[PDB]
Amino acid sequence: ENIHKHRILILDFGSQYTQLVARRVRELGVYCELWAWDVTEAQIRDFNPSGIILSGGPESTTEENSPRAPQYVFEAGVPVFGVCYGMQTMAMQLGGHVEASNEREFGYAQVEVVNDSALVRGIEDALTADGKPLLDVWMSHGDKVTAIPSDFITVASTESCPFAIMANEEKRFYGVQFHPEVTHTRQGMRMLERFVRDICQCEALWTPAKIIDDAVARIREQVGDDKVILGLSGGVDSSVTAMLLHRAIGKNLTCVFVDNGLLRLNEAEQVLDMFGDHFGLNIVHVPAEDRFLSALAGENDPEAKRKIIGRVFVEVFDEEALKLEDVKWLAQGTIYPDVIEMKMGLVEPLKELFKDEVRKIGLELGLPYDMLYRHPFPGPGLGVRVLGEVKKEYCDLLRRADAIFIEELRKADLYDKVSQAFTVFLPVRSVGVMGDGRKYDWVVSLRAVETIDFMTAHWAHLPYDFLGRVSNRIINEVNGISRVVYDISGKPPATIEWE
Amino acid sequence: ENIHKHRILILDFGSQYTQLVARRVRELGVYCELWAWDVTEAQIRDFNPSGIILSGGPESTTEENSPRAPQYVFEAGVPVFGVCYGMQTMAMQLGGHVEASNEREFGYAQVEVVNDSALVRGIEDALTADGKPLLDVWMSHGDKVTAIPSDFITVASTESCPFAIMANEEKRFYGVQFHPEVTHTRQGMRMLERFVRDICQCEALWTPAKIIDDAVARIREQVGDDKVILGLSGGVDSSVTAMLLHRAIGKNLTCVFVDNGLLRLNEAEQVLDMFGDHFGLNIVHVPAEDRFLSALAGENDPEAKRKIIGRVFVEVFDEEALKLEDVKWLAQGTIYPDVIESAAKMGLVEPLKELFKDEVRKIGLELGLPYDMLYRHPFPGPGLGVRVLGEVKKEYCDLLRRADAIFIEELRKADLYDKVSQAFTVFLPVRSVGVMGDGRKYDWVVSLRAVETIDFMTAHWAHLPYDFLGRVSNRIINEVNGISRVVYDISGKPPATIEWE
Amino acid sequence: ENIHKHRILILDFGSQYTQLVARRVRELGVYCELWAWDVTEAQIRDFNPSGIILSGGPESTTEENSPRAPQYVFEAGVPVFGVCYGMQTMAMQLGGHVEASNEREFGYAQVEVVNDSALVRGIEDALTADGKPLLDVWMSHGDKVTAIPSDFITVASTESCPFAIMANEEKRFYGVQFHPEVTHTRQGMRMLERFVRDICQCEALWTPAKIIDDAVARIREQVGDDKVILGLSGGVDSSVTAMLLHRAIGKNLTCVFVDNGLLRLNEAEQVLDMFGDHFGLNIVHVPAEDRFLSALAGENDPEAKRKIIGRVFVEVFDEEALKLEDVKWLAQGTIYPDVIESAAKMGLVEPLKELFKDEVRKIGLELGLPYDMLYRHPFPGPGLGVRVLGEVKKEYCDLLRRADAIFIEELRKADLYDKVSQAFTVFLPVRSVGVMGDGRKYDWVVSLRAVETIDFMTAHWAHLPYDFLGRVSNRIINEVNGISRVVYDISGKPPATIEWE
Amino acid sequence: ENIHKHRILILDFGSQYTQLVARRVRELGVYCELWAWDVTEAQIRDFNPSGIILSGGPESTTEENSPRAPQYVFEAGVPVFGVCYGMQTMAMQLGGHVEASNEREFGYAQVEVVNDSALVRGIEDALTADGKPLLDVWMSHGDKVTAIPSDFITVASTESCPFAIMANEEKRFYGVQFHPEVTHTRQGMRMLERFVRDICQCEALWTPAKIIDDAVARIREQVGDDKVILGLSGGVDSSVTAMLLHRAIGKNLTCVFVDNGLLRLNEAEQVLDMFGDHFGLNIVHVPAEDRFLSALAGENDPEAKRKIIGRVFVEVFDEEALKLEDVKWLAQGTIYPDVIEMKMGLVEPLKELFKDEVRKIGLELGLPYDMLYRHPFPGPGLGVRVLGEVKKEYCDLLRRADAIFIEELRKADLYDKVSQAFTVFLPVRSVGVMGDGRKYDWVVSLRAVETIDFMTAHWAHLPYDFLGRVSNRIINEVNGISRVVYDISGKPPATIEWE
Ligand SMILES: Nc1ncnc2c1ncn2[C@@H]1O[C@H](COP(=O)(O)O)[C@@H](O)[C@H]1O
Ligand SMILES: Nc1ncnc2c1ncn2[C@@H]1O[C@H](COP(=O)(O)O)[C@@H](O)[C@H]1O
Ligand SMILES: [Mg+2]
Ligand SMILES: [Mg+2]
Repeated sequence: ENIHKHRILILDFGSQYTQLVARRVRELGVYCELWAWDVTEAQIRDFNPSGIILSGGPESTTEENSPRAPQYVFEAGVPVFGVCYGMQTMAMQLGGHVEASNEREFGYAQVEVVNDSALVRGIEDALTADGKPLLDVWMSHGDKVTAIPSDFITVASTESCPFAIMANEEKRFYGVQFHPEVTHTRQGMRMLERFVRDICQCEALWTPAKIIDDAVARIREQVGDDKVILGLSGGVDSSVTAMLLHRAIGKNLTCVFVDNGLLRLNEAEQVLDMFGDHFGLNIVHVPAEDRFLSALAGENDPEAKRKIIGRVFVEVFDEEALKLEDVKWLAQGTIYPDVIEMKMGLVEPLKELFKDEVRKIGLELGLPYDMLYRHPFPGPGLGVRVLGEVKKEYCDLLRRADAIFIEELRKADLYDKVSQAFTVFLPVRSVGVMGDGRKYDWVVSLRAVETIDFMTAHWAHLPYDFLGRVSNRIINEVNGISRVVYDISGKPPATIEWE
Repeated sequence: ENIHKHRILILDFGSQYTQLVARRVRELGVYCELWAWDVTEAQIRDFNPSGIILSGGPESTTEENSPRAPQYVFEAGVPVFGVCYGMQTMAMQLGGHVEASNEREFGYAQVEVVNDSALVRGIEDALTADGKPLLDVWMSHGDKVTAIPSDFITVASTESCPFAIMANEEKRFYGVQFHPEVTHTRQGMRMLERFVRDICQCEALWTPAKIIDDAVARIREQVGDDKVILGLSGGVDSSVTAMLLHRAIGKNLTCVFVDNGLLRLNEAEQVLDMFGDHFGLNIVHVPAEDRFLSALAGENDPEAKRKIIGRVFVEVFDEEALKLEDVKWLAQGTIYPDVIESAAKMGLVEPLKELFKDEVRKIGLELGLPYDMLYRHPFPGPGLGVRVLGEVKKEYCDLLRRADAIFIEELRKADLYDKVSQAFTVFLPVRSVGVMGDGRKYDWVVSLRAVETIDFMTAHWAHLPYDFLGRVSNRIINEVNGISRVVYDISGKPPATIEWE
Repeated sequence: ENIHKHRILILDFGSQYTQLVARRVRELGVYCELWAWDVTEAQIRDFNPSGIILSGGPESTTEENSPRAPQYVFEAGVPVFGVCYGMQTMAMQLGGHVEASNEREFGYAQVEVVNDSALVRGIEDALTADGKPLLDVWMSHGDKVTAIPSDFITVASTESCPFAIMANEEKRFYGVQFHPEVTHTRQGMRMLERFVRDICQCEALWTPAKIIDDAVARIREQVGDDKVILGLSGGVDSSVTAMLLHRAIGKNLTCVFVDNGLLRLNEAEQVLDMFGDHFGLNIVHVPAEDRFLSALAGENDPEAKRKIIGRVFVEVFDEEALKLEDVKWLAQGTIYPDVIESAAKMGLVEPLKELFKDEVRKIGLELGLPYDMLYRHPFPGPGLGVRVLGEVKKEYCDLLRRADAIFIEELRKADLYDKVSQAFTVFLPVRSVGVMGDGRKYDWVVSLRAVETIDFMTAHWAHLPYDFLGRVSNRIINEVNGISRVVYDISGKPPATIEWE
Repeated sequence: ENIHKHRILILDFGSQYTQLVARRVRELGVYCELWAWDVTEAQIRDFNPSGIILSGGPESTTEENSPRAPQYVFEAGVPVFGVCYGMQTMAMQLGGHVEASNEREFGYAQVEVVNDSALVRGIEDALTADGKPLLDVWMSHGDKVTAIPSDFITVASTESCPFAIMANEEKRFYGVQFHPEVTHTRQGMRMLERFVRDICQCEALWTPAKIIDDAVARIREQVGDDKVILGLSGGVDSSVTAMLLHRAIGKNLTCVFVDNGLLRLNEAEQVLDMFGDHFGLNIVHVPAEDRFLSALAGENDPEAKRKIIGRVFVEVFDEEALKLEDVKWLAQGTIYPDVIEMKMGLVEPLKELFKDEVRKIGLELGLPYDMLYRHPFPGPGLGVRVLGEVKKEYCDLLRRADAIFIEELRKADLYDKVSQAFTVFLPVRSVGVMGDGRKYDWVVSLRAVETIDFMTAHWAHLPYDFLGRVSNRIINEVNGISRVVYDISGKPPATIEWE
């Protein structure tokens, strides 16, 4: 009945969708872990998985140096699901044949189900002209599975792929050549569920409410009646951590909030108000705007500024951490993605969770929706949003302008449309407004992206009229700003942030 | 395990969203019934609700004979949740005072939580300047509630609405002046869940899987070993009914499928093949195209065409029912909304009578049906009989099937199919200079029709992308021999109707 | 000054732009005529041109007995300007060479000027670092000119075309492989002007004002004091003819306006009131709606309908004519293109026989006619008779006549009228359901047709804005009792036509 | 022949359209001058106008000290034509009644001709249902004319404006409440032609060819055989001035071209090659890049930079003037709008001309179309386009980056779609090309506006496709640039240029 009882082991062969697969299983209410393919029978059997999923991977199975699944995987006695590369490698290691091809395929297709299988019985999206089941899927196949292991049957086929789905109903081995984890596969979720809950027989115990109970229980057994310290950044991870700890150990939790004077408009106030006033947490608020600024004085180098900011934060925190008596633990908002890729113990209650799961438990814990589902803010904050040397004047101008930008983005039902959106301050002067009495004022640049790939972002084609409303506002109401420009650079060639 | 044990009762005061409240509760996994507000205590006691919800309504509690909830509602000893008007009448009937108002608020607002309540505890959408809780809601208040009953407390307020949420935690009576059932209320579902699951303590047993098992058990007990007949139209309700009846009684089910020559391209083949060959259902196939067409020969009045098609259908179905022996029951795909509306030799088996259409589709999926068939835009009863203007002729019917097929194929490829409530083609018996190739001096015309239905009285013509429109237009004229021109319906509802006949 | 004195002769080799060449010369204020390439030295000598232009053409000089310019063209002693094929025939006839090739070219290019010429001197769109003038031109060449006559020089060149402009300055022979008559050649009008005004030494005497004075003179000379009759149709040619004659002979002119009941909203009265009340012309108004509709009753075929309307008009007009005494002349609004095309009891007066349509419009304005009437998109001769598909009934005419007025009013009200080539409404003889407020169920349908002409063979259905369309259909259905629905034609040309029938 | 014999006097009451009115009169082939309304009778008399036009103006005849046409205007014996406020003050001053209104009308309307007038006889755009004459006009109704002088007749009316056109055929006074100079008024031009040519009896002698002859004759009369010096900039006005002077005095003209180092890519070469070789002009080339940069070094204030550049140019030019023997005249390309807005005499051949007229005569004199119709280039060049300190290094990077921008615009057929288009150099750095490129390069901004009024310019909504294409070119091609941004600031609140 422990929520980790039934679990899925997912072996990563390098696909870009592997974390997506793991996240989907979590969404279905089943715990799972994601490991690299190069493991041992020892590890695997130590884990004791209810079922194993082999992901996709860019490499070719026809290669001599190409990755394979540990033979124990197929000997463990639990269902296995191969996705693309996982399906190819499954064929290889079991008797099938595969040969390479220069041109690869990746896109929507409709496959026809020609045989009954536990995995897809009753799951059909469309019908052929003669009433045969078709599944709309998101294909992905490089190598050519020319033959499958003798034990298997052909479950589904399509023009560009005769073995679109293969299965061994007795051994419970299934392989597909499309991605069920991508929404393009219309009934993909339903296929993953079929395997995880029906075939592997896992109950849906991994739900936000149960995750919270388990976390609280664990924090209690680890920390007992000891005191814990935690740095509150105002961000998502540390905020949810603060709530979990507050729930588990109450008055033994002390939080430290360092105000470096590099945060957004009203950010410091809202953080202390919500946490200290509304929730009643004990917060040590350090007003260090001066300490950070004086340490940044005359520094134009971005590498340098970041280092300075990071160093001074540790000095301030360590100082405070030393003023507290009987503190035996440091709490941290570490999340699973981080794990995947004085002398105080370390408490990390979010360690097994994906960002999306953290938002869900955050809500259940009573945190505001808007704070949890907002765009990320860098660690150095406005320290890198201000090009060159950082002065208070600039930061004050910047947060006012960025506030207006964000206000209008949410108001224009556009905030959820962009992956990230910020304002950069340009240390240059141009002809200004007739009210400020300033001939020349400072300049700012808006930056909205659409991170298509983890390494490839697109510059947001924000509506012209929208941009014009924004531009007018920032120049009119934010005294000290003459004009506004918009970043029309993608990644590549440019980077998302300027520094 | 009785999936109907925990149940919610929803009294309708006339709100446009009442059925929507009922569907959210079914989505949450709890059985519920929707009734008119004018009921008796005896009826409520019979139902024995685990909780009660008083919907919104266009009326005013200040009016002399305005609707009111039966008083037993507040004496049943179960939780009560009043939405908008249901909140206003709860105030009035328990000691509060409402004030009449002509100007009414209906739109997005942020209310500030100022007191604790089991209803909204832990639910926050944003923060005020001092970090106090805010909820993003879809407000709706006509008259001005000026005083809540003495035993209640203000849970949340707003500028124009002093008492946005009121509660009597001891009695478990809550009233909100906004609609949690609409998506504009960011955490509305969570609030409905708080009420149905936590406060009313209802288990969530009303799921697609258990609903099927329940339906089957009921079918087996009511029909036993009798033979049952069903008219298979290929539509959603009859298709799901067929699958449920099949699972329950197997071989004792006989489906009668009548091909009236007014269905779409390959529709009759797909139905016959999927049902008979794929699923193994016992189907009596009646090829009746000629019989329907002859009957429609020379009829121009659409009012008459409708009457004819319906008339010939009953004849045919009856003729077939008479050829079968020992058939004691007639199965029908009647759904809950048909019953609610009707509330406003052979016995009858109605397996879907308690379900809303979205639930029917969910169970259809579980039963193995194709997604595209279940989520297909509605198709009129007399089919293409009302899609072909005036006299229906086989020639016109086959041309229309061809053009319609292209129009739908393209909509799907373009990810536009689900962007419209309905989309079809109408055949116009008018001449347009023929296409060089077809060899005719003149060919026919078809009109594309696509709308976004706002409500059952308002629908807007879809602003489909010009390139898409030119692509379809081109394909139809070039591919369907016999059609030389394509037009697009730019008439909305009102003043025009969705269908042309 | 005789405005016909200095004139240009244009030989037509079959280009779609030949009339455009002629129109541009007219715009430069010089009289010109367009003849077939197959003429004699004798005919050319009688005309005595100050210059000669050889137009483009789809044929090939390499083919046996292909078109050639009369050799007198190159011996006349006047400048000659050959355009595309005309330049190729120039090269072939004077000692150059052309290689056949089916790989044609029709598009934008920049030619580089490598030598001085009276034709391009001081005319350039840009310069090259090299120091050479550049001309942005609309190229067009199929066959490949491999050699120019030994006495010619290469004036300009481009990658794909080494001899883009050739010339013999002494003889004043010039040839280009681009069309300067199309606006795509930025400096084209400028080149044509250098040739016409500077090289051929032709002063600009052919202007609207002077054309009017010349026409009036010629009319008074021909008709003298006789009486003239003219049928007023409401169109451009007869209207300008009317005003011209009114100015020439005043009271001696009698106009006959036959009211066939097939005109637009308020048209017949505007004609009568403007020409009668405002300009004071003698107008015999002949009511003939009933005569036309009776003769149109039961007629469905478009070709038949066209024949009927034309027949009845001749009948009505001739009857009214015999009723008149002393009339010895019938005035007609024949324009130059009618004559050009034709090239393949009482006298006839035709004051517009030398003018192109755009010249007729310019003189109309000078004569005081309304701009909108003159620059109006084309209206068919049989009018509504063909816009009302099927049998022409008065009820239908009056319905179309109203729906169209609104469509047009809205186009103009939205400054969209000038953005389309043609725009009109078609009456569909099919009914539709819907009019809620009226309580009326089945009414007629109309189709809106708006296109953008790209070429004589190709036209695009206009991408008119959605809200403009919604506005129009809304007004139409609501303001025209009898119309329940409005559709919009989304058929391009090809595969479809502009007019329906 | 005297092409100045017949001329129209135009009195400006402050409308943005007044200059457009003068231009229309020149287009019709008649000479005219634009003056401010506040002149005396002696001045008007000295001008001896053939006709007088009274323009619009934002004011209202109702305010006490409101602009009034000088009384003589109505007593000169020549026709008078009032437009909008010009009509209003005409009504007022001659006896009609007008009355203030808070709101003002500006849009399309149709006015019905109710009476015959020399101004509108034979001019009609549409017909009423009764076949009565209508004119489609661009209505601009400010105050309300509630009455007209006793000797005037209503010529046209509209519901919302009873006195759309008023006339006194006897005295030849006409007033309209719409703008004939705008194309929205269908036959507006024919109305102006009717006034200027028929009613005023003015011949159309003000033509490009006749103006050229008149100019050459005046230059010769003013200069004789004296030598003339002219600064050749490569811009439209100096180029047309040089060609005029070349035609008038040949070899006696020496053009001095100063390369200040703040010019565009290959501009210097282009000017010399074109005017020197192609047109055969005597050019004195002055390479002064180092003299300008040294004087610009260190300086960062734009007001200071423009001043330095102007100073050093006079220094360089004067030095050369002194080196030349027998130079008695300095020729300048001053044009009419400028006027409306060892020592030697001035020769200003283009002083009476508007910019569009200068262009038509330029084409006549053989200059290329694209150079005559190119967007304006600031006298300070890249000096005010390289923000802050100007370094050759920055100007060099900018030319390449701007060359690509204009190259792309011309191709996409967008160049003639905007009034101005340039690139600005921002002295701020950003992260550069990944892997093999530079880590920290500079940033540049694109700027493209569509001028709506002299003090009003909208930022061009350039296509997203185009903007992306350009950003890419500049970044990867221009070595030293890493980010391209687009100025989204209209005017107001911002200016067109940055310095
Ligand atoms: N302003 C701050 N005050 C206190 N702790 C902070 C602050 N900023 C960052 N931290 C801590 O640094 C951790 C990492 O932040 P991030 O850089 O967003 O991953 C947060 O989870 C906090 O525990
Ligand atoms: N309704 C009519 N009444 C009088 N004359 C007409 C009428 N329709 C056509 N005509 C005459 O026939 C000529 C042919 O014009 P259309 O057929 O419109 O090109 C017109 O210019 C008139 O001279
Ligand atoms: Mg005609
Ligand atoms: Mg200048």
